[PDB]
Amino acid sequence: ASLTVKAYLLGKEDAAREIRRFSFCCSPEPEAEAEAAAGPGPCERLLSRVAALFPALRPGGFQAHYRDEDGDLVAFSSDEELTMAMSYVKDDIFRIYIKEKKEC
Amino acid sequence: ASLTVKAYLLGKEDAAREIRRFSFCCSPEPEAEAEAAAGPGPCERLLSRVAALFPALRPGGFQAHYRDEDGDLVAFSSDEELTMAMSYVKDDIFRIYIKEKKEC
Amino acid sequence: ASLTVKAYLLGKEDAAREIRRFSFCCSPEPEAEAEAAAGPGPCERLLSRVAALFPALRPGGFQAHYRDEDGDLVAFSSDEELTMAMSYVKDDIFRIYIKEKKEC
Amino acid sequence: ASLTVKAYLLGKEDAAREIRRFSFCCSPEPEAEAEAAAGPGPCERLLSRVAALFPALRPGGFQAHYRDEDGDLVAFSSDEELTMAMSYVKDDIFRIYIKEKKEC
Amino acid sequence: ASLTVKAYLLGKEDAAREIRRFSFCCSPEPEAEAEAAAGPGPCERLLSRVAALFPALRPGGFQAHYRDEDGDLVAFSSDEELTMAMSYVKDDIFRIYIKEKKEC
Amino acid sequence: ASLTVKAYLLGKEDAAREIRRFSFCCSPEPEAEAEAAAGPGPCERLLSRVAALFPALRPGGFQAHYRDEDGDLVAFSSDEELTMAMSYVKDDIFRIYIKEKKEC
Amino acid sequence: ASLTVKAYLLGKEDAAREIRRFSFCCSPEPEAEAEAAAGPGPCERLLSRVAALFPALRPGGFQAHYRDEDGDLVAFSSDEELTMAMSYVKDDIFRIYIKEKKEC
Amino acid sequence: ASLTVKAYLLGKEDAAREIRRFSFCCSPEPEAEAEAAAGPGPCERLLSRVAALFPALRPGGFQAHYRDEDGDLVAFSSDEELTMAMSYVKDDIFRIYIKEKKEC
Repeated sequence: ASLTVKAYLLGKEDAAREIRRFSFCCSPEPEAEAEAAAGPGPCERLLSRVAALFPALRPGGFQAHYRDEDGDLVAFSSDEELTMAMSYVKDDIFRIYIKEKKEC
Repeated sequence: ASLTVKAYLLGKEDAAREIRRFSFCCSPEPEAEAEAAAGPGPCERLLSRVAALFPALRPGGFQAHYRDEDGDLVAFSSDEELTMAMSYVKDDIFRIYIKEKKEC
Repeated sequence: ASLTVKAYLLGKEDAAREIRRFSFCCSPEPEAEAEAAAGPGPCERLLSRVAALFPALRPGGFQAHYRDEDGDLVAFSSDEELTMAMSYVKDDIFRIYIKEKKEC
Repeated sequence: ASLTVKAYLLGKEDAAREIRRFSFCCSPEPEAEAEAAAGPGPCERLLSRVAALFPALRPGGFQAHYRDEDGDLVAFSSDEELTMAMSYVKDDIFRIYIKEKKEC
Repeated sequence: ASLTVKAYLLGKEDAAREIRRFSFCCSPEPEAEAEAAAGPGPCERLLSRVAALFPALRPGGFQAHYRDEDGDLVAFSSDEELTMAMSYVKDDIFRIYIKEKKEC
Repeated sequence: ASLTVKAYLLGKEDAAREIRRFSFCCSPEPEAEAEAAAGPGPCERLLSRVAALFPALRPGGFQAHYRDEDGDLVAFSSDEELTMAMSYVKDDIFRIYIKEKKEC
Repeated sequence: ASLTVKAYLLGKEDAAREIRRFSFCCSPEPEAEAEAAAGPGPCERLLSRVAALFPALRPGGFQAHYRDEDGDLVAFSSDEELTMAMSYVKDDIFRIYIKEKKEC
Repeated sequence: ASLTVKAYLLGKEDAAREIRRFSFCCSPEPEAEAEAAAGPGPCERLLSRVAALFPALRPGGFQAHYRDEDGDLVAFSSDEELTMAMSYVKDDIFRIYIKEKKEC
């Protein structure tokens, strides 16, 4: 399941500041034997890869979102919630919206 | 009865600060034999799950609401009152409005 | 006679602080034999149920009101006066206005 | 694989200020023995050549982009991302869009 | 079940031309023995009474409506559909909207 | 599965001429023994009921539609296609759009 | 591979006259043993299903198209050409455009 | 060298009547040993494949063209002239223009 993720980085008034467009492999998985318990999570591997590409942000300091049917930026941080996020993929493009974690 | 709950977290002037959108299983219930008296309540399981998702709040310190026909944020804390709250579900989306418990 | 009571709790400048919206069963009554003299009163059962729902008030320390045709908050504490209060029900919603009993 | 790169240098309101049009040799490679580990990268050789031609910019201080199917200026800085950039070549012209790195 | 019917007679651009406000006795019924099969229908008695009051219309030549939650003038002509019309009564006022049957 | 069908009857420029709003029982079914092969179809029972309510149309001479995500009036006449029509129900309201079968 | 086909039927000035929206199973295939040579073709099964749904056309008398990147209605009739047609699927919707075979 | 050929079939006033868009393998060639003298020619294989796809024409009765820099439909029938035709390929699309051979 080759899945393209188009990571929007949002700015001041929720206008996009930098777009990245990488590829992601959620349903694919490594070798079918346990070298660990079971890897990282599918949302933990996503946020580890969004943090690796953008130079403008550091890992652990950003909140990834998506747009639902109402147009609202629904956040996601879990991997049982990333599966609800990915039911909104249009063609193969999973558009996420990155916002940084400021003061309050 | 798969039931989607869209938890709005309200801010200063009752504007939404963070939206979460999980799923909830009120009318479904576990195995039909008593390992306890009867579980937690259907409102106790709801507020235990709203507190588990949001990192910005801690359990026991938030008041969940809903909008009635007048547009007012009617609160609910009981499970005989959650059944009156859930007669306002539109499609399958049960929109609740979370407010934190401050000083006075 | 299923009758919905929307209990407004008034605040500083008679602005509503918490709304509750329960259901009430005035004209319905229990089994048609005397286990007591005749229960509590229909206003005594109302004020016992308004005190049970709100955590912010304690029983015996609040004055329930209603709005008449002039817009004035007419109080009621009797059960021969609750019958005059309930001649202002609009659809099935009996809006009462709760005020607490302070110093003077 | 002779590949023409048409380097647009963008200005104030993303209008082109200077166009350069050089040639690039991504899939071609030098002698088939290791005088080093493996050269520079195919994106490192591209940005070293865009910086060599334009007198108006200095190396390390510009962000190269491309247009995707949505019309958005998707940036690229990696060489596993330059391979996704180059799947948008039209005839043999790989149009990149240069933007300088200002204050914030 | 005393039920007030406020019959709006609509005009050119669906503006009310004459309002009548009578009373109606749907759930009440005559003597509990069959002098006929079972009377007229509860919608047949309604349209026979709307035609009796208005001098501007003649029976069989008008279409009675109601407003649903969307604001649309939903028509009704059956008595299994009048029961769905009467689930929109607000206090005890059942507002119907009369339109005459013209050419096409 | 109580399911409300709001039958729009379209006019000249696809503007609604008469709206009907009945109820429909697709997934419910009669007694669990065969008095026939298996009844009519779930789309055959729907179009038999839309034709029964509207006086302005006669059975066999109308095409029922629905709106998909693109806003287009997708027609349906089969009962393996009515199941795809009914995946667009919003709350419990299944809005169909009736058009009559004219010359060409 | 569940694949939705949205069959536009074109009219006089290539404006759509009737839209159908069925589902298609190209890459899925029946039991893995030969009851025949190898079924019909994947384009022969498509045109047999488009002809089965539309009442306005008869099989063998219509030309199915698709839109390429230029906006042109490229026809297809082969099954080595249907595989080039299906590289333009957007989400899972394979929009074909039906035109009938008239005089000349 | 995968090469896409978009075969326009021209009509009365040189307006396109049917477009076909197949793929062609000019510079690729079969096994590197002589089962014949040397196959057909690269223009003979092209015109044998254009005649195989279009049902509206028969082989030997059509003239394939291309557009040069002046906008003129330059014909080609040789395979030392097809190599001059294919120096006008834009991305990988080799647009030819088919005209049938009528009376005079």
